[PDB]
Amino acid sequence: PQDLSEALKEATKEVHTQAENAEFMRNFQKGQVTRDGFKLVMASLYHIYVALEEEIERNKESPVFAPVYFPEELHRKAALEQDLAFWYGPRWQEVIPYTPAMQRYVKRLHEVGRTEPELLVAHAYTRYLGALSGGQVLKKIAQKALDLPSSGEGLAFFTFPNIASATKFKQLYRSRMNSLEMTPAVRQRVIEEAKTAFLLNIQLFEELQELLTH
Ligand code: HEM
Repeated sequence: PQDLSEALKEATKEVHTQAENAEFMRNFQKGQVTRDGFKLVMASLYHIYVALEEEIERNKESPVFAPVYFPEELHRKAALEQDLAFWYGPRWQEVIPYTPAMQRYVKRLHEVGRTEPELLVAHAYTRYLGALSGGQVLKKIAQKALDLPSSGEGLAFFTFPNIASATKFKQLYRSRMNSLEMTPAVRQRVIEEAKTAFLLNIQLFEELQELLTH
């Protein structure tokens, strides 16, 4: 399509469904998520967002990313740190897993941020817009399956405190993406990078499912 935002949505519709169809995610949607499974997901998110946000900070002034730089509204690292301390305890940093599939994703994020910054928007799009769109759905399913105590911690990741209206912000974020100027060749690679992001997620889901079925 014309607008990059619409192009991305349309181009990733298929892989998004593939993600929804992933065995690990099928069970999650069926409400069959376990505490051990959720912990692995949260650990994965921590590594992914740490890498993504390190690269965003590196390229925040670049014309290829500046337009979609919203640190206060979107940063998730601090929220995940809070959540992991709850899920894995005070020594979470020493015990959280960092698996090969998580590493593959992190490696690509750093590769992009350091050598193909123009493609970082694809990763920011897939992570942030995804979390902002289906985050509520996924969160509701989680808490109603995890039967968490009432300790007031563990799911901060699912709440963006600095965004008053998700609908308003999503429109703003899409507008900024559409403001980005890139050659057709680059735009093609951004679209492809977005699909790659989903694929990295899917391979991660396959790995986590394998680790949990022993
Ligand atoms: C358990 C599986 C998942 C569910 C149930 C889910 C659910 C949703 C929902 C309800 C939407 C809103 C669609 C709309 O705006 O009308 C959405 C959008 C989106 N999701 Fe997911 N999602 C899942 C997994 C993922 C994954 C793995 C990623 C990231 C790799 C992701 C990335 C996105 C993106 C980028 C959008 C934004 C679409 C747009 O451009 O408007 N989702 N998701």
